[PDB]
Amino acid sequence: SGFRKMAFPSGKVEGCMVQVTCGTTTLNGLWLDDVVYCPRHVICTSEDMLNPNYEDLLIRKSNHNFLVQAGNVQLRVIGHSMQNCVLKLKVDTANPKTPKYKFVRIQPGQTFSVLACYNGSPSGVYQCAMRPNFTIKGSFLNGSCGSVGFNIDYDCVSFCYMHHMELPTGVHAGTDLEGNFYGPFVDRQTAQAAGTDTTITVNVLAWLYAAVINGDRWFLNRFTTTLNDFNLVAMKYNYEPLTQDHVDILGPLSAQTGIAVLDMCASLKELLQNGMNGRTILGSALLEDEFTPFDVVRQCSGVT
Amino acid sequence: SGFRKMAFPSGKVEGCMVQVTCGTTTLNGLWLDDVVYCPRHVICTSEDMLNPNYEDLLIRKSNHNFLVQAGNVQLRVIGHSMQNCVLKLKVDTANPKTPKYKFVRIQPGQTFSVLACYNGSPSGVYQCAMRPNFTIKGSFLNGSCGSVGFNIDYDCVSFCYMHHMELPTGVHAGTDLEGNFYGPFVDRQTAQAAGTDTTITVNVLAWLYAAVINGDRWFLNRFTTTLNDFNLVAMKYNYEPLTQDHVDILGPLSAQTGIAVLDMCASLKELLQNGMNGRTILGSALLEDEFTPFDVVRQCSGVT
Ligand SMILES: Cc1ccncc1-n1ccn(-c2cccc(Cl)c2)c1=O
Ligand SMILES: Cc1ccncc1-n1ccn(-c2cccc(Cl)c2)c1=O
Repeated sequence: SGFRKMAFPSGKVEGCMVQVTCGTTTLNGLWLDDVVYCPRHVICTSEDMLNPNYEDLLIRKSNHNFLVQAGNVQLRVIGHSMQNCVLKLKVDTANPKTPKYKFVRIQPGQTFSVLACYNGSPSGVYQCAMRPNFTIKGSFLNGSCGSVGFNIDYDCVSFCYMHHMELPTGVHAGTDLEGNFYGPFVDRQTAQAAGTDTTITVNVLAWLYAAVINGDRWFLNRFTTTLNDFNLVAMKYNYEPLTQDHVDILGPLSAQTGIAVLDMCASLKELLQNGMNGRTILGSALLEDEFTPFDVVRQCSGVT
Repeated sequence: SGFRKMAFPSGKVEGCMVQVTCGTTTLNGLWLDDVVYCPRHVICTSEDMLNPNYEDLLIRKSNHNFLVQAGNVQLRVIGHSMQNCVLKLKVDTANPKTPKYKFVRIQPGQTFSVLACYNGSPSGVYQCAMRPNFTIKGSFLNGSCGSVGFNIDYDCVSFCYMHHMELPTGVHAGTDLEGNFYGPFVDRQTAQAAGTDTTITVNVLAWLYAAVINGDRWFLNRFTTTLNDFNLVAMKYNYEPLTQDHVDILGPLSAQTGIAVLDMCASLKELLQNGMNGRTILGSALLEDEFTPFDVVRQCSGVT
């Protein structure tokens, strides 16, 4: 019993972190096999931050200008290339600690763990969701660029995020491991609209099922609703519209608890319309949307 | 910017986790040097759970009855001893992945990371506080016993907790690494009073400083208070009395923000008396007490 915002064990990712320095900028890199991946803005100086011409900036750099250090040992760079917003530095040594891994592009509403790093050294690990507007609400300071987000399925690490930027609003933006930004963002020091965010409805319902499993049940009521009626409420409260695909993904939780998905939607409708009345659910005084239905099943069943 | 409930990177601890089986019970062990530490209740069966005679139960076991497996490899047990509520199994091989470590007894109100494990395999990592009543509100299922809590200072892991029990109330209890329970608990399947808990005042103040540093400032007011006046409010709201020692530990945060500790106490007094009025602080709709002043400084300065 108990339900916590749990991150994946970070060990397999810690063994991939390196420091990358180019000129006067230092950030983190991810060393997998004989390639080090890092944000391309490592080649920038302050003057070329408002609108860097990355192609021109990279043309002034040679393999020997990319200083890559894995703890105390220096890696020899034998190639460099830019793919979208990431640099790929080919090194002469494959990382002996490379885990089984994949590069994935996650969907908005999905969750992942972040290993925050500075100077190639791990600082901490936390779980978060990719917002529907493709930003993340992380904890990142200057020097954290190149820190990565990931999920782990048994012995395989699926890398889904690399940190690049803090928007002027204090929220974070980054790319997949092929250097493609999530959302409309560009790697420039400019104000950029993130767009309307919404609450991840399917996740809030999953967390309400986690609450019932762990004994917080005060929010269960005598009511039911329909997808149409619930979606009118979701529209009013800036929640993502619930679809049959979301209802289907909540199937295992509905089967485990015996609470029909539309019945849980009626409880969520009442909490949206009436608030929590000074009460808490799983130690939270707001409706939590950073646990997917898969997260709830995993945590409630002890998957390792 | 951004503030998250961050856990320490778990890698150094993952390399110490082993599975321990005795008879029909399997739980986790911590392999440091040539010793494996695990909860002594691994030697129990269901019949002897209400009140086990651990001395008698252990007398029926020999070194060869303790099956210790580190991933796929079996460790040879050459000795066994019970120290308080923990068993120490001496093995013939020192763990090659033993980090620099210490065993510490943490104080109530201090925080630590937990690496939840099942069958010797890491499942997830989360940060929590040792409650003032010496319980933890964790996320643990059957099989998680032997999972440990720790802090990391550079390359040294300070192990402070080993999980033993879930009380009938769903909260958790465990020991230091010498097998001494935190709190009044005993390792028996019996209802046990945990005692009145309180909110960790110094931590809530630290988190309010973290909020101001990250831009959430709506709760700052034109008022001040005294330790005496604030403590009358803390008494009414079941908060720990604030002392000069707590004020002194908040010194760095008060210096960084320019907000006098008693001025922040006046903001906390107003939030206690008036509530949040439907607003949030660092994404929370309640007053958070799981960040120590040290945690706030570390996260706000990027310590690795
Ligand atoms: C200062 C900071 C804090 C947290 N995460 C990231 C940062 N951070 C460090 C550099 N950049 C940056 C901003 C815009 C464009 C480009 Cl190419 C880089 C940034 O946002
Ligand atoms: C079932 C469970 C779930 C989460 N954490 C722990 C457990 N859990 C597994 C065994 N015990 C136990 C209870 C009382 C006394 C003793 Cl010696 C052992 C327990 O509490």
